[PDB]
Amino acid sequence: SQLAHNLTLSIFDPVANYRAARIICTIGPSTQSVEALKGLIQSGMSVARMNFSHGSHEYHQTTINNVRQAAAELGVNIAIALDTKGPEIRTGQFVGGDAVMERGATCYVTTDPAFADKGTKDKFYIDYQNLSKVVRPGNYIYIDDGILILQVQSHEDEQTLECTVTNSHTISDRRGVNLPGCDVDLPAVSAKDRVDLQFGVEQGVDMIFASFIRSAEQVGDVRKALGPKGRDIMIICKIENHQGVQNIDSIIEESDGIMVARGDLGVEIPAEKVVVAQKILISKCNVAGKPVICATQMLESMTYNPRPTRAEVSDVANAVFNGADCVMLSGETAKGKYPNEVVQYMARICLEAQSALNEYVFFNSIKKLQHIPMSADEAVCSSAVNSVYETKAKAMVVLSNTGRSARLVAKYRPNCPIVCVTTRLQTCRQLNITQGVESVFFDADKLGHDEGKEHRVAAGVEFAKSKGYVQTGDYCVVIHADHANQTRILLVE
Amino acid sequence: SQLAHNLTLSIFDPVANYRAARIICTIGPSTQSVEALKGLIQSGMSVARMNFSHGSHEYHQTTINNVRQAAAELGVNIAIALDTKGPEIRTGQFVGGDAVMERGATCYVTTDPAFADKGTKDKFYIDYQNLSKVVRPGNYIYIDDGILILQVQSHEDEQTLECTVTNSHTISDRRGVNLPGCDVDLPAVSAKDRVDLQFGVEQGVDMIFASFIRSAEQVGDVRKALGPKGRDIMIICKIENHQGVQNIDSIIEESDGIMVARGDLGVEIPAEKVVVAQKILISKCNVAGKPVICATQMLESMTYNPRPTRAEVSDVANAVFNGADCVMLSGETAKGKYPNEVVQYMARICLEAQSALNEYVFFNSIKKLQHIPMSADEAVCSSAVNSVYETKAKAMVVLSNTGRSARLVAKYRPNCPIVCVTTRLQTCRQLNITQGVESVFFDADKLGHDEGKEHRVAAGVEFAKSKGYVQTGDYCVVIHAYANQTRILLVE
Amino acid sequence: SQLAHNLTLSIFDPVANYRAARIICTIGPSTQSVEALKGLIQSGMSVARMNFSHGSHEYHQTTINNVRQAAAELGVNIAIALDTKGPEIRTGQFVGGDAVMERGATCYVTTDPAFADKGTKDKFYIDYQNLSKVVRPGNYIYIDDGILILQVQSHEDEQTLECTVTNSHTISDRRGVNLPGCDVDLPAVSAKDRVDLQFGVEQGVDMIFASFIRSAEQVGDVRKALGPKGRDIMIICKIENHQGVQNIDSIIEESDGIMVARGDLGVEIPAEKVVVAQKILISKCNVAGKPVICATQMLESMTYNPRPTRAEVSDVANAVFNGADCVMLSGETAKGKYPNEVVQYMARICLEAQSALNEYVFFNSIKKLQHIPMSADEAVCSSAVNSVYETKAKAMVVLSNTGRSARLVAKYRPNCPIVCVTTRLQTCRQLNITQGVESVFFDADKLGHDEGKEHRVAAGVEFAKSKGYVQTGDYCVVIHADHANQTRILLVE
Amino acid sequence: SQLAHNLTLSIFDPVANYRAARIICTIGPSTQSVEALKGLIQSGMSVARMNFSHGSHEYHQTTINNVRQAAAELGVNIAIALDTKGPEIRTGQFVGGDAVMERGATCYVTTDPAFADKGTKDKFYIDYQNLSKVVRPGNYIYIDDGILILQVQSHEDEQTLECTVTNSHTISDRRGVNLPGCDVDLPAVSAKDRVDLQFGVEQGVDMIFASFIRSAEQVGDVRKALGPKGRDIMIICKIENHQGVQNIDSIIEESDGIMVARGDLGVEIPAEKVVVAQKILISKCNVAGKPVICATQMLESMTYNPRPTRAEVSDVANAVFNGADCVMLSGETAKGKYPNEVVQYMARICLEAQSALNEYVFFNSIKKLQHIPMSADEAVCSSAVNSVYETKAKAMVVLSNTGRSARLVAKYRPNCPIVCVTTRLQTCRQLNITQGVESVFFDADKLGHDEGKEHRVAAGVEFAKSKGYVQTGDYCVVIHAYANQTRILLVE
Ligand SMILES: [K+]
Ligand SMILES: [K+]
Ligand SMILES: [K+]
Ligand SMILES: [K+]
Ligand SMILES: [K+]
Ligand SMILES: [K+]
Ligand SMILES: [K+]
Ligand SMILES: [K+]
Repeated sequence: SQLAHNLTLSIFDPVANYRAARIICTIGPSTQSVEALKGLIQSGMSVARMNFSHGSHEYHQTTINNVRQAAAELGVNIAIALDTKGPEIRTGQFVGGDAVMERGATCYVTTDPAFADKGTKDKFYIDYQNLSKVVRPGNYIYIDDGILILQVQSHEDEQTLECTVTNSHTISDRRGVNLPGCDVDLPAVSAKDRVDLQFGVEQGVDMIFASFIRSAEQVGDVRKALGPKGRDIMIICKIENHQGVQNIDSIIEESDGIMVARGDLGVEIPAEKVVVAQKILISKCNVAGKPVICATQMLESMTYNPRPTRAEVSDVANAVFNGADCVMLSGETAKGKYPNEVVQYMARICLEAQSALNEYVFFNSIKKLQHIPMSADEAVCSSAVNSVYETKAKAMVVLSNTGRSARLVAKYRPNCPIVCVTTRLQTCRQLNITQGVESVFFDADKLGHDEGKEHRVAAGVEFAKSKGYVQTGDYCVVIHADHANQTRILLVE
Repeated sequence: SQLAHNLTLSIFDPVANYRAARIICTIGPSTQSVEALKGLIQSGMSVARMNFSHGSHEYHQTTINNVRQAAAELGVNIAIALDTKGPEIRTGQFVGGDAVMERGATCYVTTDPAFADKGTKDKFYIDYQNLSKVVRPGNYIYIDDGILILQVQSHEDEQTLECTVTNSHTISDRRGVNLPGCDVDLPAVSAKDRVDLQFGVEQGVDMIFASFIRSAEQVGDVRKALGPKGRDIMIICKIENHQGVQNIDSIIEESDGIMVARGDLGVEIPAEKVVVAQKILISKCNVAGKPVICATQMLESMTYNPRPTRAEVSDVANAVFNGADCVMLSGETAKGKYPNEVVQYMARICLEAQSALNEYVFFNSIKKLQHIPMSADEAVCSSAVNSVYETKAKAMVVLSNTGRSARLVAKYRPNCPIVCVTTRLQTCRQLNITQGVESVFFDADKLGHDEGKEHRVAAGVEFAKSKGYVQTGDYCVVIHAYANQTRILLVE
Repeated sequence: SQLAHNLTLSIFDPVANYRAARIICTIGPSTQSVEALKGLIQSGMSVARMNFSHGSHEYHQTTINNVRQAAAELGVNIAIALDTKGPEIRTGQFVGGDAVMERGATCYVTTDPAFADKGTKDKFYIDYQNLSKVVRPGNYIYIDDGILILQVQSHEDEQTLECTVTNSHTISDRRGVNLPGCDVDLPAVSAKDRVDLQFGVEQGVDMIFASFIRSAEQVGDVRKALGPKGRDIMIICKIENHQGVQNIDSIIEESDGIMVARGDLGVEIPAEKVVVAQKILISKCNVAGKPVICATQMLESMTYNPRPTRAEVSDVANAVFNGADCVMLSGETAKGKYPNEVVQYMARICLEAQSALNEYVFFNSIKKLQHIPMSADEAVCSSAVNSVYETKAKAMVVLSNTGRSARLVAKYRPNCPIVCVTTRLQTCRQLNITQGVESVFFDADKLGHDEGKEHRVAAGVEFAKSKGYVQTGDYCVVIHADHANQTRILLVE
Repeated sequence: SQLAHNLTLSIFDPVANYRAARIICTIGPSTQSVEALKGLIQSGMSVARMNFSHGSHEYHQTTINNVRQAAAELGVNIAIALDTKGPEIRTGQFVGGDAVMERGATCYVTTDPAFADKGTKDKFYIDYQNLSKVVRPGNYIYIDDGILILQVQSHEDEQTLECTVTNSHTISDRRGVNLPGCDVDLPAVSAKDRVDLQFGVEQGVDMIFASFIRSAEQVGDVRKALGPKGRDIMIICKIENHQGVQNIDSIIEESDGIMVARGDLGVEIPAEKVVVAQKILISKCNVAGKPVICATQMLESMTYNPRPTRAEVSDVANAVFNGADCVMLSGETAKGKYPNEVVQYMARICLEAQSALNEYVFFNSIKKLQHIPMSADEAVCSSAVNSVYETKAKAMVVLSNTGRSARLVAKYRPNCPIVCVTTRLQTCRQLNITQGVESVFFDADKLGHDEGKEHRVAAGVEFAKSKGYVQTGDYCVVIHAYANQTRILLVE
């Protein structure tokens, strides 16, 4: 019903007064300094992502410190996300450093570890010990970004596969491999992940972007690797292959949210199907009320060019129409030449998409899916958003200590900002991956526990006033739903 | 309610047994031969587009001839579209054939025809005589694809504008200019267009893609130039700038359909805003029941590379999700290295997208916008589509001689194939720009007037059976639509 | 959604141009002559009911002949209904002709046939041989219209019940008894019913109003008693006690329609619950697409008074709002003093109720109950009525030989007349108990089988024109659905 | 969607645990004593109606006193309604105390006051001075309950009408007349009404039933007569003729509620049309959120017989189905032989009807009629009722001091009891004419101002528990409604 809303739109009308989508930026050499991080924050960054595929603990500690210093100097709360290297399948070494794979040739891939430093075009090592059990004759094995496609012909022996080379390509040492028709059964967390997750907990990161999640039991393995001290850290599962996509329901249920990793998906799945897998995964997350991030190949050509291509811009806008909470930048900010400009243009595109998005379709689709009787929390949050639309209120205020009720209200997609007043700074940071929400910290130690809620309500309404969301005479819908509840339709003074 | 439908999808399920979206291909050096046109047709081309920006009438005649021969040998009907050159604003010549424009510098643009062969970085000619009346201080004037941006400071005299150069560039001879802040008031059709359009009428083209349409009155000018022998030829308006967007409602009402020229709109409008105008223009056409084409910058990187980028793939898929009837290839087929593969890949993307699209949302959205009381045609066609969803029928058969009622059924977006049985070959060709329809030609000379309609009905049901759309025991909804009639047929 | 339609109404606006509800009249001494029957027909009678509780075969043959003669002289098709006496429970005789039952007294009720002509206040016979098996201690036994209420205390023996007399009342010979908390298991058809049903078949009656229907198997017993020659006669089941009401779904499924006998129901059930049983039974019949008649105590005081009471008039109007196809008159026309006036006032009240009834609520409630996928017939009839509302058509034409598709269209309640063109006179008569339908007979023997349907369509449209329903420029929705189908939206010429 | 709800009902299921509809009883000789008033209260009376057509102020004073004592001894709050005499048209006296009017005969009706004590079948007085201006040839003039119908032929002179007698009747002294074709322009309130209304204010009545209301302006006259000390007293307009019906919308907007006087409307309007006006007037009030009473000819035959007729029972049930807040007894309780049994039986019929009524239809019908944007009160109350249906809550508790928000919640028709907690006894009494609400008095002197609201909330939840409406683990929706607040309470 976007369709009827399209007919009423004008591209010459003003954009909204708030941007709902959130921007995650990956930190690297273009962006790690305190000053650069301040430029990012002012450009629209809400979340700093550390890519633990590269870089030492000392290197990531510097990001951690610089982010916190940059956010304190600007007076804001910025989330810190640890993105794990994850389990990997790699080839071994080749003799002469290199190996020249010709089309039509026969080669032998083995998991015999004797071969890790003496592969040749004839026979080389792949380091995934279960390779033979997981693959069958006819299956494909991809190497080097999926560029070299070997096809499996037979089991030469219990550790070695006879392969055909289907296309020509020179491959150097230790390329990554994929297995598109194959259920890969590597552990959820490598030995390096286990050390790296323990470091995130010690340093108080807000969320883990957990690589290569294939099943619900693996989300529980990440959680157990975080330990009892990491219990409040959110686990965002990165969906990267057909197994993640097949098992998406049970993964969603166990996770705190989802990353749609379109570039990794596209190694094993046709790009046009990844487009559809994106729609599916975003809508399931919207229904679960959990944050979903659209990641990889976002404004990629703006890594070295001052503008993106028109198709890239349409890609970011459509992520927002699909329902994404968050859009993520990778090399565009980590190693690019226009980090501030790419964040600002991404914010711009998101704002323009939002101005055309009919939010009421989301609200009404999600509400129609609810079973009667609803539980109290789902009834209160849905009816508070419905009151926004019925009175044309201009803001909501949600008192939420853990963020749970702020996410439940954002799930129902009011067409106005949501201000979450919370007593925890970690909730302010974790809400940066939920669309349409801004957080206000209420220091209850100094200010009092505020049992009757009046002070936290007034702080929320003041914040909305100071941002111009509301003025004297507008309506503001207030809600509390503590996991006791209460809704109010407040006439702003 | 696309959202509820996304939840139940699996990308591992089979795709639909038909592709609804239609593919238009521009013919040029890579594709004009008879054998290359057969390749395009087999790859998924429904429409051959002739770009009259280039090529003589003899050249285009060879395209027309060769298309007809290719389609005849494959036993299919292919539409031929004549895409007009249109009005252009161009600069004149520079001295030395070049002009090095520099940031901060001052220059003078004049409409004094004295300067057409003798401009310089200092002062040159722009051939649009109304330049000064239409522009104002502050306005920008883009030249060379919008690369060179000049800002207008003042009227040096009644024909000359003093401009700042806002950024550097060299510009060679005769570049095209745009006026993003400006209501350009050039003629609808130029003398060359009138000449081309009459030639289109003589050669029997099925539709005009009319460039640079800015207002409703201008559609009438194209219709005039086509003359009384061109009255059955479709006019599709190309929307290429802000005036076209602003006046969209009155243009749609006069035209037979719309082309969204993303790349031309993008000269004066930010790219994120053109994404949104595309949504709007396509939805307005879906509601009007008129074809809409998404054109330019489709799978462009596939002109020279064997695969497009992932972002280009999503752009194609999202045109189909926005509601586009057609997607159009330009240089990918006119001059590219992989014309067959690009069309096959476009068809594959369209079919993947369609298999996710909830057609019921479009049907229900459009039905709710109908004014009660409805006129009989609207009532019959919308209720015939409603009957598809109520009975889970597996095809529709629509008897339509002019294709009018076939477009009317298609507008309501049934979730099954529509087979249109028509006695006019021109109708078979013109319905190639309507999504979701396949035409079956019923030869009324060779077979009779069939005024009981039975033979024509059997021919449509026989076509749907041969495609595997229906078998024994399926329902097929049959319609003829001022007399009309709907039957829900149990298939034998 | 009657509620929103009420707000728009004016009682000073004109009534509709057609009356949808149908009137059934019972024939007796006030009405049996040919001339009186003509007055009834002109007053609004569509169905002549013969009450076979009284009167000989010769007497009912006279009604049959006079009705047919009266309808032929007026050029119309009038249905003839045979209403069966049905099984009855009666007391025997008392000594001295009479017996004086006092409150507080003990009496004995026996099924010993020795006592049929020698009852006394002390002990008398009830002729239902299963009385003892069906009743238990605490149960009530009603006698004389329910006026004398005995309560069962114990089984004196296997054929005799010791009773308390709960209220005083003199009772004469052979009163009817009821058993309100009791499942009565008398046969569906008495020996007299069996002779009487055979007579209806020989004389070609159109429908049977089958008395005291308690279960689905009893509808099949009526059907079997009609025999193979009575297979096209409709069976309308009279619901008269709690068993009929409990088993109403399976009875509806087996019957051709329902009579709500409010006076008989009210002997054993509280009047306020009968009001609700009426709503229930009419709506189940509306959903089944089968005619339902609201019968007994309709304008009863107009039997001897020239006007009815205000509550009586509100009762007839509310039967029409509840959804009744038909309203029935009993003594008001059989033995009353104002037979023409009561029919005319009943037609008047029905017309006024209809003018306020929102038909679109019926259509939309019934359509929302349909399961997808619908069968073709249900899809065609529902979509033809929907087209009436979408185009504001002013009539429908349905070609129906058996009446089945005309009833299926009437079920969906268009807000315009329905003209059924049929090749059978018995269909014209049977459609007189379906609301909103008028029939036109098409004599296919003389006029041709009309394979392409054009002649039957034009006869239907001419009929609508001659009644003023449509004129040049209006829309008329035509439908055929033969148990092949076709719908057309015709511009009237 | 009452239809879908009928399909799932069984008359053998238990009835609801509360009765929503309210019963008003007219007090007279059968019922004025303290013990008889206790009987009515225990039988189901919520409102004592005083008919000021008869009885002196001393008489009515004894009704007021006795009602208060009866209610005090039973621990309940009962509303007291003052039903005004109103304007009347009457004939004058006849000679011999009688006048034998005969079919076809001619007679003269005059407003000449000379004839008030000396009329005859030939010429008599009608005391409405505007008779001649308001009537025209053809119009009918009813006299004696509409029994004697005269037709107006001509103006004999400016004060005298020549009439045909259209049917026979004798008519004794001082009968009342009606004018069905006629816009009667008598005063809103007579001098006697002004006197009665001031006495109502001094004695603290809760509401006025204002007779013969014909226009909005006339409601203001009643409000004037009540004066500034009577500003909190409800004015319920009695709609008794065609002008009242015609002007219904403007009367509702000025009044606090409506009484549908079926028997008075039936003097000039056919009975089948009064059935329909009743539907209309009740629906308009339900939408306005104002109480509506169905009055006259309710269970009339039960004045002298121990049971009513079946048609009377259905009339009572259908008033509740039409949406009536109240049903009203007149002579059945004022002078009848079975005042307790008639009220018990009315309550039983109302409870049977309610257990079949789909309350969701009313809620949804009224919600769909709301203009967006809604004002905050409307939004809170409709969403609080929505939350009842979404969570299957088993009671509502509404804190309301003036009863305004309690009437606003009741308007939306939740399918559970509403408990209103109020600090005003007058509010407890006035809510007796609103369906579905029970009031709990919170004594703010004896217990404090409770500005945290907690004690009042507990008192309402405690009341709902004591009635068996909620138990541990049920939900209760709590509302206060310009500050407001809704909580969905899990019951402890
Ligand atoms: K990583
Ligand atoms: K928006
Ligand atoms: K062109
Ligand atoms: K689809
Ligand atoms: K009978
Ligand atoms: K009506
Ligand atoms: K009175
Ligand atoms: K109920």
